[PDB]
Order: sequence, then structure tokens, then C-alpha cells
Amino acid sequence: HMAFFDLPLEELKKYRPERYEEKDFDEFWEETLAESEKFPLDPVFERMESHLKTVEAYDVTFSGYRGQRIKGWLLVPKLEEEKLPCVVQYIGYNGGRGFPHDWLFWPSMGYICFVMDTRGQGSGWLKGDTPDYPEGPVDPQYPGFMTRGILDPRTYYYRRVFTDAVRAVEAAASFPQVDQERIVIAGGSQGGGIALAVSALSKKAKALLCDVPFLCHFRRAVQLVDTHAYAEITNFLKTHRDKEEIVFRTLSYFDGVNFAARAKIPALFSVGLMDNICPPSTVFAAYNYYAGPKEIRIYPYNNHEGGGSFQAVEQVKFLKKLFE
Amino acid sequence: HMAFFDLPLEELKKYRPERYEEKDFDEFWEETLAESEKFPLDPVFERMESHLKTVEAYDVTFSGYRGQRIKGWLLVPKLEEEKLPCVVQYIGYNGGRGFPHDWLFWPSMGYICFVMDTRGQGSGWLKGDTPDYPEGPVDPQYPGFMTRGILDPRTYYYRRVFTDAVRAVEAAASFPQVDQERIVIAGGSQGGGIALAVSALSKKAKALLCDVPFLCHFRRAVQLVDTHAYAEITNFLKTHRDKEEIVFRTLSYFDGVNFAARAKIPALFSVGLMDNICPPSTVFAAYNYYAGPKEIRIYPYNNHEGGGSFQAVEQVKFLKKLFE
Amino acid sequence: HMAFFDLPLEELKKYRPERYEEKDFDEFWEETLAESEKFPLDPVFERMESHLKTVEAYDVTFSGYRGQRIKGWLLVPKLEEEKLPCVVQYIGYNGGRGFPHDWLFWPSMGYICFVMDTRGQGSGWLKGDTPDYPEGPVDPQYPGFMTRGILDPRTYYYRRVFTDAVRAVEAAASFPQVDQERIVIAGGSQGGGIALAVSALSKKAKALLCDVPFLCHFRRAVQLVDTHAYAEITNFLKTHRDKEEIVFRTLSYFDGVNFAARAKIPALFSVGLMDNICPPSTVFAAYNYYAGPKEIRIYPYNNHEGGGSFQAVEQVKFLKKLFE
Amino acid sequence: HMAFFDLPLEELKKYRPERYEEKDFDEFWEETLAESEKFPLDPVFERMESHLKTVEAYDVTFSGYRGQRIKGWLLVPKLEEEKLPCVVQYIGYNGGRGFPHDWLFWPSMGYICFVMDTRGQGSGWLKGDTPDYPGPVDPQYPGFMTRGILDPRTYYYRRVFTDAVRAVEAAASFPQVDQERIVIAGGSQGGGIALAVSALSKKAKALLCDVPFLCHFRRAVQLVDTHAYAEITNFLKTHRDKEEIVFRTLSYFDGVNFAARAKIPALFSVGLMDNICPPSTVFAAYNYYAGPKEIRIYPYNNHEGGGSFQAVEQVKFLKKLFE
Amino acid sequence: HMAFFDLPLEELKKYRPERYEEKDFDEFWEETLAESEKFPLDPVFERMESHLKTVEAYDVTFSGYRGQRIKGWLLVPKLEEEKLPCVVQYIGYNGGRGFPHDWLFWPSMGYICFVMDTRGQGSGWLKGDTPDYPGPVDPQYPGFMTRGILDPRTYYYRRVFTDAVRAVEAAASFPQVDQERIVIAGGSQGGGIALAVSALSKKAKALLCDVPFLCHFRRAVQLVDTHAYAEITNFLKTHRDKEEIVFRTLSYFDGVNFAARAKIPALFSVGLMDNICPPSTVFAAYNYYAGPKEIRIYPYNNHEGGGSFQAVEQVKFLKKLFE
Amino acid sequence: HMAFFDLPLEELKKYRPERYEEKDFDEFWEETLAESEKFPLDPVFERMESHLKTVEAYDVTFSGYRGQRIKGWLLVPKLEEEKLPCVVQYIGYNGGRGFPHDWLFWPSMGYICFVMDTRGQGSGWLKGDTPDYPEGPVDPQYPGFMTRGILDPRTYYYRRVFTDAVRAVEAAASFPQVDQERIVIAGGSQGGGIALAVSALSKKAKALLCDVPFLCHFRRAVQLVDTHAYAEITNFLKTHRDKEEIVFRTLSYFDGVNFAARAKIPALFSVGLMDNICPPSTVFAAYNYYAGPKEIRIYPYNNHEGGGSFQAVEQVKFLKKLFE
Repeated sequence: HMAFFDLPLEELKKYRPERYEEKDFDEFWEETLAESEKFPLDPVFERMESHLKTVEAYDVTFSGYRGQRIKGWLLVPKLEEEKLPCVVQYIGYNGGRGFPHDWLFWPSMGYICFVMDTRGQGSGWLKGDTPDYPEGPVDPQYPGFMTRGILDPRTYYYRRVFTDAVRAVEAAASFPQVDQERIVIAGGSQGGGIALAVSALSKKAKALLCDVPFLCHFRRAVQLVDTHAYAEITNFLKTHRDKEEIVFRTLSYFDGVNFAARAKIPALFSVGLMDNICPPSTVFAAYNYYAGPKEIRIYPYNNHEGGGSFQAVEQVKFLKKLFE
Repeated sequence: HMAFFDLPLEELKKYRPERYEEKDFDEFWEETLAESEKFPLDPVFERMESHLKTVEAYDVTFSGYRGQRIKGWLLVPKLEEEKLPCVVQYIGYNGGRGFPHDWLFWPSMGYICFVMDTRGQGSGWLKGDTPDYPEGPVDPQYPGFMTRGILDPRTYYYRRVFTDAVRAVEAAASFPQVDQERIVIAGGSQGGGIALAVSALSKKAKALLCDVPFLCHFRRAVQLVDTHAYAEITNFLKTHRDKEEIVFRTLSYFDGVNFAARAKIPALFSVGLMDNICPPSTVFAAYNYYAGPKEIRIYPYNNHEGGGSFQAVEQVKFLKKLFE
Repeated sequence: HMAFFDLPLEELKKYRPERYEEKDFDEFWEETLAESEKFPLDPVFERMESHLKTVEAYDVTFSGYRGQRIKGWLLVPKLEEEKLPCVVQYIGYNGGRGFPHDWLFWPSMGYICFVMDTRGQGSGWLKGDTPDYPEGPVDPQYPGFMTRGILDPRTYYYRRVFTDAVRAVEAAASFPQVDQERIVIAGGSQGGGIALAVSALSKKAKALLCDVPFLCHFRRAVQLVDTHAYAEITNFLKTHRDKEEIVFRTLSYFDGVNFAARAKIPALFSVGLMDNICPPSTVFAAYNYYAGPKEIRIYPYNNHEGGGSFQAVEQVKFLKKLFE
Repeated sequence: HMAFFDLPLEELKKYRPERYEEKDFDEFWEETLAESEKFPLDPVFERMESHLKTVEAYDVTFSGYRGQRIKGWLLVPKLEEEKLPCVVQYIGYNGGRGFPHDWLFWPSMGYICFVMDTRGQGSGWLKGDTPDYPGPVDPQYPGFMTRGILDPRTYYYRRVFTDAVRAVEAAASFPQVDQERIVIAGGSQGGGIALAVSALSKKAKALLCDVPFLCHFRRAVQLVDTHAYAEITNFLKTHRDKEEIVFRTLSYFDGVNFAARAKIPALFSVGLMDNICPPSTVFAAYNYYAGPKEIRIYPYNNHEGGGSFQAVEQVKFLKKLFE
Repeated sequence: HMAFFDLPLEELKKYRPERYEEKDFDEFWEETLAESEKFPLDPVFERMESHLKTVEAYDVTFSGYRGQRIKGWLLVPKLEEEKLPCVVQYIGYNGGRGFPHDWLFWPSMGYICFVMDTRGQGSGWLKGDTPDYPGPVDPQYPGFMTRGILDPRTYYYRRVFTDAVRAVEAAASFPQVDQERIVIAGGSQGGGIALAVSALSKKAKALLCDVPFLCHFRRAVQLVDTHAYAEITNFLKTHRDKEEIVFRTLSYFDGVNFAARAKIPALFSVGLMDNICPPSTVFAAYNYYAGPKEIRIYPYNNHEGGGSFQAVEQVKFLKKLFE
Repeated sequence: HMAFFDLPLEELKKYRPERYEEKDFDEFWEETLAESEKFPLDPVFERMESHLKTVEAYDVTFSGYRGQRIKGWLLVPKLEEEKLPCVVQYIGYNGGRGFPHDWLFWPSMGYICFVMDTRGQGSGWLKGDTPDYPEGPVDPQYPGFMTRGILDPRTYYYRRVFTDAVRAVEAAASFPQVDQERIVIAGGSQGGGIALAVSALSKKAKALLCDVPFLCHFRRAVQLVDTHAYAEITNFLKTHRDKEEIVFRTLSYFDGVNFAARAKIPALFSVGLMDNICPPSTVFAAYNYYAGPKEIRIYPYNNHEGGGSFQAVEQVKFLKKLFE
């Protein structure tokens, strides 16, 4: 009966709520990253036979969380350029790296594209080839990835994904043709959440493209969203009624809002005001706290599609100006 | 509640219902095509500023039904070969030509891609720029395009679309770099039904790619599909109960099954056995009557997405073999 | 899920959001009507062979927008009196004039009933016989009537409907048995939106019955209504992201709230507090701006059905009191 | 999700499933009717102060099942002819007699109209004014379909059908009604009631039976998981020991069994996409209907059936009949 | 579409809306209870052939509203003790007493359990064996919420609540039952009934009231558009002239008005995402409740509430209470 | 929407479809169980202070798949008898062992009840305490447990669950009050499928109670079930369109139909004819191949609840007659 709505826009634009994060947030990520950096990155780019004619495609492997071997694609447009800018692409929920030809946009716009495959997913809308590896026993969980290892940040699924994602930018920077002054991190929804994390943790990203981000402002999310991936957390709490405080404590280490406050690189965001998967309150919480130079494209009538192909042109224009 | 099912695969493969067409079907089409040929084609290819680097994008204009000026895109991949193969791409229901960057797949595979905008639509999932023109009065209709002018094949919406589509192949052929002998016609859903009509009506098409085709086997479509575009016809009939014979007479001139019976060019079909928008029994009816060399890729667990990216690979492989 | 709610009643009674119209609102309508008044009304009544026994039914034809010939029914109850009061009845979305026996209420209560057919609709719940005529090209649109010609008030569908509707009152006035001092204009939903326009624009209407009106407070309507006809507008904007400003500019010329502010005749309104098709805030916006003498029947537990048969009795008592 | 469908039309036309009734079917209805006939009909027609002008409206009270007083409307078109034909009108599920102006069709077409109000319902889409009277009111699923279902003697439709038979007798007592030109009419529940009356009353000259409910219960519960028929299923989901008894009871009220007994001319209608009153259930009754018959088939309509188009067909059917 | 939400917890904790009851609320309940006290209780505990081994099961019958015979179960755990505490269990909407094995929790915790069957229901999720007995059964919407709603004297929950008060007396009459530790319990409709009993019974020692239904009817119909509260709204949708009567009738059965008068210790529970019994309705009742009281709040649960976590909470609550 | 239906009862009673299994089905299970038997069972029963007064409750730990430590409850009713019969209870999808008081039925009927916790689940409707331990990498999967490790039977999740279940009987049997001639294995839905496997694989089970069983006749299940856990398989196949043969090859090793053919102990089955989660054709396929002495209770009008409390009485009666 009731159509979805959130704070009106004048309120979203001022929405800077009290952040929740433990005092050891930076230390958790420092130690996480240091432990994973002990295993050699060992990036492998295997040229592959392909029907593509305008783009050269590579099969990628590199070491992410605790040396575990993560797949990707590297798509190189055939241009007369000794160096090229690069977009590192992160993938939406239940997706995976698919085929090289699923990622033609950035190469077609003259960018090398590094597509990071997502550990353990790749079965919902686009196939994937990378397994997850638990940090110990695989605890009781609700179906999906949002509650996997949620009783402890050290065991949580996104600790491993975010580490992979940081390592992904280092791997892309190792490709000789990549212009290390123009490496972009990009993503929509889950991709956007991952990218926000990478924007805070990476030593190599120079700009962020963050669309309709997921993994932002969890306590407000579960209040508004009864479908889709945020509802996995609620469903877990319905059964583990004694685990509320622990669950939100775990999630605080992974929250896009806490990452946005640490991020320094320039960013383009987008938000759909009728998006009931990633509510605009959650998106604006992150955007407003984002500490680098930033703009946001606001799509008042769109749901989780956001700006779609209009936003893609905005991203191209944004980056051309940033890097000219 | 009950999962969508159609006839079993064993039966689908032999499904060949009794066709129905009026005596003047070919004359209706000859006459329509001859009248539109009286206006100069006047194909215009104006290079526009996409931001594409691997492709050059032309804003296309050409004369379709009764000299009405139709929009499109022509995407040329950056390769030297003086005569390149070409895919003429027709668009799904409620879509339009969008941006040039929405159609990068065929260009990236080495093919010039001619994307035809769909008159009067372009407002549902991808934007469009081409108006429709009625013959005269815009008769009472149900919301949508399926019942626009349905009381007479002469006034019927798809008369105009299908004529535009045939003319589109002539426009693609006029581009200097297009190889006249390697022009493919392609589409999914509405695009599939248009391509199927064109496969019978054009003398310039060399091969057909027809995915999960719409506009096929109307009588059975409406018995199975209570949502999406086929339901428009049913809803018109629920009110205009006196018009059953007239409505189905009109639709017989635009039925993919009837065009398939006349089509002689090599084709690759795809079908999803759980497709409840374009039921496998309507697709198989068209496919089993298709008079040219033919194969069909069957996706037994997919809905209207059909083969998705797997099917695109199958199309590339199919055309490479055919052109050797 | 969340059950439908809008502003509470104490807030609804006081709701007068800031109006938006262009500086040429009045001139647009003066020139519209003056252009159509150049064509003779030519009201034509023809007695129908009917099975009806308590009513004389006539087929109606009259000149509406730019002389286009609009169908109607005139139902005269077989009574003593020399002159009778008259109800001009406008029809809901996807309806049409149907059969004479579809409109028995008002004749049975002793009122001549003029039923205006709705151009180009008549295919959803009750048949119609009147075509629409576009100005020129039929622009890209979303399925339905809400976005037909929406990029320009001069081309917008409701320009033609509202003009038809003003001309309908003249047509009714030309039946000699009609008491011109007691011409009422009535409708529900789309009918109520049409009637609201006519209450501002007609010189012959003596009273308004406006039930659960549609075409009111468009900005708020699209926030609250994601099903049904208001969401046609939203779906159009989701795709045509560059046209927001233009779309709402056009709709301002047709919004009941703006007409209500100009209307002087006595009116009875009705509203359902749980109506999620025509939200009570949109109805109250128009009611509260209505500048003639006015009452409103409020139905707290009804959805879009409103007061139904109870409300029909209320209208009978209201008009009787008004005219005594 | 799979879209609703039933048997194809070529099979629906040939669908004559094996009937099931108890051996005391006719005895049950004879005793029921005789028992209720022992109380006086005592029809009361009270002219109302109405806003209507083309129609004289009467508040009706008459004795139905076991002397119980049942409301109604009598609507009389203001015409010359001294004796007028009459349509007895029965109402859809969760409806009631509503207002006089809700029933203008038949008077407008020159027929006196008797609207029988429906005991205990009158709260879903149109209001009613007549209560039910049960005995103990056994455990039931919400609604009217399982009210007293463990015994035909206590079953809710025993009382409705008896009211409906008596309604025809009440209509025939009105002076301006031509007692030899009375018709029985109904849609959905109304159609199921009228089909009972077609078998049980000797007074009606014809049956108008649209998208009839209360037909072929066994089949109806296989196909209908929402709406009134599902009440029966839900009752059986819980009372897993009462299957035989529930269906035994329903056989006394099944339109298929009444159809087999009915001799008067009939115009039926069916929607081939009706998921409320499925076409297999309607055709089962239509195919056993023993009198002269025809069915208007609406292949794309759901439960609305032929709507106004069917109303026209009814006017022409009765016009030819009463010439 | 959108996720369910009510007032945030901070506001819920001080939500005390202005109560509405008629001047004669207490008088209405005294007459009701006195009229029913003129019939003998006549509790019958017939020992059953049961497969149970840790529990002795009785088939119960007692006199509820106006001497009408209400069914029940009594479950006695086999323990070395002569006087045992008791839980009088009331049942959720469309349920009934089912089998004795459906109610093993309280006996397994050492309590005698008196399960009261719910008149005229027992057909939706668990079978029942007890009929309702109304007079005329007025037009109503399908279900129990609008049965006899035009007069508190005829309203269905007059008879259920009287039954429920009388059930406590029947439990107390069982010789093993320790009369100083009689607890009244239920969830949803059960909790609504138990809350009435907490005001009307002189025999109850403690209240267990989970996710209570029958609370704050005005706001309930504003938030709840499916399930039992929506029966009222649908009745009102059609009976547009009866809004005032309907809500006047309802004020006599509203747990908010009972809570205001209840004195015995209570444990409530609430689901903050409960769209069937919204937390605003539950807290209105909790906040007005005049006895010593605690509430378990489950922020992420819907109508299931605390489920098995809550059962634990209850056992501890009563252990600490009776020690 | 079509109400759920399957084959009529006359057909269900004779439904014995052609079985599919690999030639190494027995060898796979023998090797699986032999490897897990190398680890000490080490069944731990800890008296666990509950408020239960008619029942003694024990916290249970035992070695399941590859020595992994599985939780459970042991509920012993306080009776005088020195030996008691035992029901080993397995749990439905997304459940876990919960609290001891969630399982009072069988103890109340004088049976010791051994409730096995379900590895990695315990988060949907009843909480669990036991983690899963993967066979190395956790492959790309669809959310849930149905496709966890589905590309190889050695890695498939239900390999570990079934092994655990077999060992559970060994654990229950080890308890001194348990009469080893009266060890029953029982479950509904997922529990019923687990029990079915255990009836073929346990050498200590004396009787099977098998209600509305899941994990049966996977091919047919996915043709009929589009929501709930069977649809996890379908969604995985929608994306992994090259894995169809491998997926079903893997599932044949865990299919209740194949275990049923090998099970010798007396069984009581139950089935709901309108069960759209575990369709009656899938259940009858298992029952019709079941090789021990067997009966089935058929509930024509029930959905997934089956016989509910009615069936629980049938079970008690069945076991009483069985054990003399």
C-alpha cells in the first residue's frame, strides 16, 4: 500500500548523524592489511584468446586476503598510448567477473579496466570463479554473505573482500601500461561500498566513482529495508536475539560512513531518491561524511538503478576534467 | 502459488500449430514496402561526440515508414578493414536508442553496429528520440503500443515499426565501410520479433539473430501471459468484447510465425524454458516454421533473460563459422 | 509491509502547499478555448433505438478540441416537467461512454445526464468510441495517457480532453429540455480532475461534484503513488532524466489545484483517507484552494472507492438543497 | 508465477464429471421447503420516500427459512402497463441489498425488480440489513462457506436457498407483478442461489445465471486458493478428520446437482479466465443443466464476465421469451 | 514498497494516548459477570486415554458465558508434589484447543496447564471443538472481529472474555491446583483475552501477555490493513453510517481500558516490527497497565516476538515471583 | 495466479520415475563414512541446568564429519524404566537445536529425544550453535546451503550434514538409558531428507519417521518450486549455464529417492498434496522407491504443514504397534 520514501532532500543534504566506530578501527585495518601484505602480491596477467577485436583481454590472478588467489579480468583498449588511465571495477551483490565482454564501457572510453572478481558470490546475476576461505569455522549464518562471520570483525566476510579490493589496486598498478597517476576505483551498490573502503585504505587510488552505495549506515538501513541484502542482517537478529550489540559492533568496522570520513581522494557519488535497496539517508550519511573533494549526482525519481547510462556520461566528464 | 511451466521440451521441439494468415498477407506487405520506397532513404551519418576511443559513433537519420525520419546510432570499431561486417540491432519493448555507449558489444567484437531507434517508445528503460505518426485518428486503445491502431492492419503500430526496420537495413548498407554481404539482423524480445519480420521482408539481410522473440503466436501468447506487453491485447479484448475476430485478424499480418515460414536466411535462435514473458511455446512455434538454415540455443532454467552473456558468445561463434 | 497513510486529518484540513503555475497560465487557456470556439459546436442529437423504458436515450456528437467530433450519450428520464436539471458526467481513466444503460443513476433521480466520451481511451474497463488526434508527431511516451505530448502544454493530451469537456457543457446546454440554471458537472478520479478544470473554464456550469479527484498536486502525487496512472509520469522521468523541469512545467497548466484557485461555482467534494490512487493530501490541496462555496465528504476508512453509493445520495441531497 | 488457466474450451464443452449426491437429496429439500412453508409468508411492501423519480421503491419484508424475516427491495418502473414482468435478483458474496438506486438496471428496462437481501452478509462491498439465525454456531473458518458445514440441516446455504425460493413467492404477491412472467437472476453467489431456485421453485419462467458460484466444490477447491472457495479448503486443512462429512454436506447445495433437475430456459455466462468461479465448475453445472439452455463465453474475461455486454444479452433473451 | 515502522522506542515508552470508554464500562462488566454467575460452573475433568507419559491429560468442560459449555484440556505433570502452580492458557486467532500434546510447555516446566478452547473458532491453524451461541447474527464481515459489533451486549468478545474469566474459576476447582499460583497467559488474541481477565478475575495471581491483540483499536485500524484488525476497517468501509457505534462497542473490549484496572503482576512482550499487533497498540496497553510490570522488547522481531527466548523469560519471571 | 497442483493421487501412487545415480554412489558413501569413523566419536553429555521438571536435558557434543564437533540436545523424560526408546530428531531448513524446551513432544511421549544441531544453519527460525567446516575453498554459490560446494560431491554441504546425522545415531545409541532395539530417526522437510539418508546409511536406526521430505527428486523439484530452498539450485543454474550436468550429477549422490531404494527399516511417511515447497510428486517418488516396510499418511488439502499435530499422533501409534 505505502510507496517507499526517506528523509526529504533538504534534510538529506544536512544529514550528518553520530557515527559509531570502535576506538581500534584504524588498528584493525592496519593489522589486517599488514598480515595480508606478508604474502607476495604476485600479480599474473595471462593474455587470453578472445573474440574481442578493439580490446586486449587478460586473465588476472593476484593475492588478496592472506595470500588467497583472486581472479579478475584486465581489459586493455588498443590505442597508440604508452600509458593509459585505469579504472578498478568492483562488482554488485551476487555477481562475479563474468566474461571479459561484460565490462566494455571503460575500455571503450580509453581506460584500462581491472575487474575484481568477488570471493564466493558469482551465482546470482553473473558468474564468478573465485572461492571464499573462512577465517576458521563457518559459523551459523542466515543465507547470503551479509551475516557470514558476523560475530567477530576478524571472521567477517567483508574483511576478506575489502582486503582483496585494496590488493586489486596494487595489482592494477603493477601492469606496465597503467598510468599510476590516473587509477580510478569504481563501483555501484556492493561495488560502491567496497570502493568506499578502498578509497580510505588504498595507497594507489587517485579518484573514486561511488554509485548508490551499499554497506553504509547499517543501523539505519535495517530500519528501512525489509527486502534485499540488508534484510539478511535483520533476519539473523530475529533468531540470534542475544547478538544485537555484537552484530552492530562487527559491522561498524565495515561501514562506508566510517570509511568516507578517512578518504582524501576526489569523488563522484550518485543517489536515487526512491532507491529502497540502498536508501538515500544511508548514501547521504556516507557522502556527507566523505572527506575528499566530492560531488553527487542526485536522481529524484530513480530507484536503485540511479542515473544508469546518464551517470556513466557524468563519470567520463568528471574524470576528464579531474585529470586534464 | 505455482512455478511457470510451458509444454515439455520433447513437445516444444515438435510444436507446429496450424498457422493462420489472411489471403492478402504478402500483398499487404509488398504494398506497404513499395509505398515507403517512394521517399528517398536519405541516410545521414553525422559523427557526434560520444567520448568513445575504440569506436566512432554516428548520429543516424533515415527515412522509414512513409518517409518518416527515424533515428539511430552507427558505431564503427577503430579497425582499418575497408569493408566490415555489420549488425542491425532492434530494441526491446519500451526502450529506445539510448546513448552510443549502450551498444558496445558488437563493435568490440569487430562489427559495425546499426542501432535502430523505436518510434514512439523510448520511455521505459532506455530513452528514445523518434516520434510515431498515426495514419489518421488515434483510435481508442489500451495503454501501450500493442493495441495502437489494432482494428486495422493498415493503422497498426507495428506496420510502421517493421517498415522502419526493413529500411534500417538499407540505411546500414549505405555506410561505405559496411560489407553488403555480411549484414546481420539481431534483436531480443520485441527486437527479436522485429528482426524476424525483417528476415522475411528484407532482401539485404545475410543472417538473423533472434533471442527470446516477442510478437510470436498471439493466440497462445495471451493464454499464457497475464503481465507485460501481451496482456495489453487481452485487456483491450476484455472491454472490446465485440472485437475478437478483428483484433486477431489484424495481428496475423505481424505474427513472427507467419514471417518465419517465409524467411530463408541462416538464423540462430535462443529460448528460455522458464520465460513467462515470451513463452517457450510461442518461440518454438516461430522456430519450427522458420524456413531457413537454423539452430536454437535452449536455456532450460532461465526466464526472459535467456542465455544472457553466454548467448552473446554463442552468437559470435555462430557468425564466425557462417562467414568462413 | 507498511499500510498506506498520508497526512492526518487535522493537517489535511490546513494543507495549502505553495502553488506553481507559469505567468501565462490564463492566456494559455484563453487562446486554447478561443482557437476551438472558431469551429461550430454543431451539437447533434439522434434518438437511439434502446431497450430502455424509463429513459429516452440519444446519441450525441459535438465539436470539442479544434472541431474534432466527440461522442456522448444524452439520457432523458420520461417525466412530466417542461425543463429538467442536467448532470454533465466525465469518465474515469481507461473508460469511455459505454452503453446508455451504464449511466442510469442521474436520469433515475430526475436529471438529464450528458455523458462525454473520452478521446482515445475506452479500452480498460468500459468501451469508448472517440479517437484522439495528436498535434503533430506522437513523441516518445510511457504507455498510457499521462505522458502523451507531455514535453509541451500545447501538445499535451489533457489540453484536448479539457477543451472537449468545456465544449461538452455547451453541447448539453443546447438540448432545449435542459434547464440552463441547473447544469452540474460531475466526475470521480479522472472525471473529477476534468470537472475541476471545467469549473474554472466554463461559463455555463452551475455546480461541481468532484469525487476523489485525479490530476491534482502532481509533485506530491508522484511521491506517494507508485502504481496506477500517476506512476506513468514517474516512469517517464526515470528514463528521461533530463526532462524533469519541462515535465512539471507542462503539468502545471493542467493541475486541478491551479484550476481550483480560479473556480467560483458551488462544489461538493469527496475523499477517501486511505486512497492510495488519489492521495488525500492531493485532493485536500485542490479542495482547500477551491475558491467557490464548498463542502467535502470525508471517508476515513475508504480507499479509492470513496463514499460509493452513500456519496451518490449525498450528491442528490446537496444539489436539491442548492437549487431549491 | 504461472498464470491462471483451466481446461481448454473444446474440453470444457465436453466436461461432464461424475456427479455425487446422497440418496435423500430430494427428500431433504422437500422436508426443508414444507417445514418453512408452514409459517406464513406475510410479505410486507412499504413505499419509501425516495429521491428516485422514474421508479417506485418499496422496502420489503417476507418470511424465508422457518419464518425468519428477510429484507429486500421492490423497484417498480413508473410505466403504463398494469401487470409487469419481474426479475428476482440475488446478490454476490459479502454483498447485501444496499440502496434502492444500486439496482436500477431492470426497472429501467421495464421490469419490476425484487432484490433479496442476503442473511448475515452485507459488509464486504455493499451493505445489508438482514441477520442470520443459526442452534450452536460450530467452529468455522471466517466467512459463510463453512458456517454449519458439518451437517446439511445446519448448513448456512440451507437457509439462503430457502429464503430465495420464498423470495419468488414474495415477488409474486405484489399486485403489479405478472406472476406468470417472473425471472430469477444472479451473478456469482447470486447465480449459485438462482440455480438452486431453478430446481426448487416451480414459479420462475427463466434463469439468468452469470459466472455461478457454489458449483462443483471438489474441483473448485483444487483450483481456487484465494477467495470464498478457499474457506472450505482452509477449514479442511485444520479439520483433517472431516473431509468426507464436509463434502457430503456440500453435495446437497452443489449447483451441478440442481442443474440436473432444472427444466426452465436458461442463459448462462462464463469468463474463461475467471479464477474466482473457474470455467470447469461453471461448465460442469451448465452441461448437466436439463432445460433449454445457452452460454455466452467470454474467453478473455475474468470474474467480471461479459459485464454490460451480458446485460444486453439478457434483455434480448427475455424479450424473445416474453413475446 | 516499504518496511513496517511504528513510533521509535523513545516515544513508544511514553505513549499514553487519551483513553476512551463509556461511563458504564464497569457496570456493563459487573452485569455480564453476575448474569453468567447464575448458571452453575459445573467443571468436568474427564481423564483421557492418552499416549502421554510425563503428563496426565483431562478432557475439560465448564460453563462460560450464560451456562454455555466450553471445552478445554487440563494437563497435569506427573510430579511428587500435591499442590502445583497453574497456567491458564488462552489461544490465538483462528486457533482452538487442538490435541493435549499441543500444550506441553507448561507441564514440562512443572505447571498444571488449563487450555481454554475458543468458541466458534478452531478452524484456521489448530482445530477446536467449542461452538459460539449468539439471538440474530447481524450482518458482519467474515471473521470474529465484527460478529455482533453493533452492540456491546451482542459482541462476540463479550462471550469470549466471560468464558475466559470463568475458565480461571474452573482451573481453581481442580484439587491439585494451588490456588495461590494461578497464572493467566496468552499471545496475540490470547494476550488480549488474558488482559481482560487480569481486570475481571479475582482469582488470577499473575499475567503473561505477549504481543497482545484487541488493543487500542483506533490506531490499530490505521496501521494494520491485513489480518484480523482489518475486518473492522472493511466492515466500516461498507457500513459508513456506523463508525461511532462500532468504536463505542469496541471501547468495552479494548485491552487499554482493562490494563488501566488490572492490579496483578505482569510480564509483557512486544515486537517492534510487529505489523499485526503494532508496538504502539501494545505499549498503549503496557503503559496504562496498573499492576507491577515488566516488558521484553524485541526490536527486530515481527509478530513472533521473543519466541522461545520469551518462554525462558516467563519461567524465570514466575519462579522469582512465587519464591 | 495458478493455485499449486501436482499429479493427481491415482498418478502419484504409481509414480516411480527412472532413477539417475552414478555407478560409484555406494563407494562414495562407504569411503565417506569410513573416513569419519577414524575419529573418536567421543560423545559428551553434560547435564544442563534448565527449568524443566519432567525432563532431564543434556548439552551434547559428538564427532560428525571428519571428527568435527557437532552440538545437540539429549532430552530424557523422568520415568522409572531402565531402558527407553529413542528418537533422533533432525531439523528443518535454516533451523538449529534452539533450546531444550523446543523439543518436548517425544520426551512427553516417553521417548529419549536426541536433537542434532545443523552445521552452519541456525539463523532463520530457530537458533543453532554448530559451525560448518568446508572442504577447502568455499566456491561461488547462491545464498543458502543448497549450492554450497555443489560442483563436486566431495565438497557438497550435505555430505557433511548426512555424515553428522549418521554419527548422531551412534552418539544417541551410546547413551546408557537408550534401548538400542528402539532407535527411531525422524524429521520433517530438510529433517525428513536427512532422516531418509540416515535410513540407508545408519546400521543402528530401527525405524524412520519421514514427513514432507525435502532433498528428493531434484530434477522435478526445480521444475515445480520457484521460491524457497529448491529455487537456490535453479538460480545457481540460471547463472552457471555451463554447469547443468555437474550440478545434477553432484545432487544424485544426496537425493532421497536413491537412499530410499537402499533403506530396509520400517517407515511412516507423510505428504501434503498442496505442498508447494516439497511437492507431492517428489515425496511419492521417494516413498514409492522406499524398500523397507512402509506406510504413508496422505493429506489432500494441506500444504507444507502436512499432517501437523494429527500426524504426530499417527507417529506415536505407528511406533507403539511397531515395537510390540
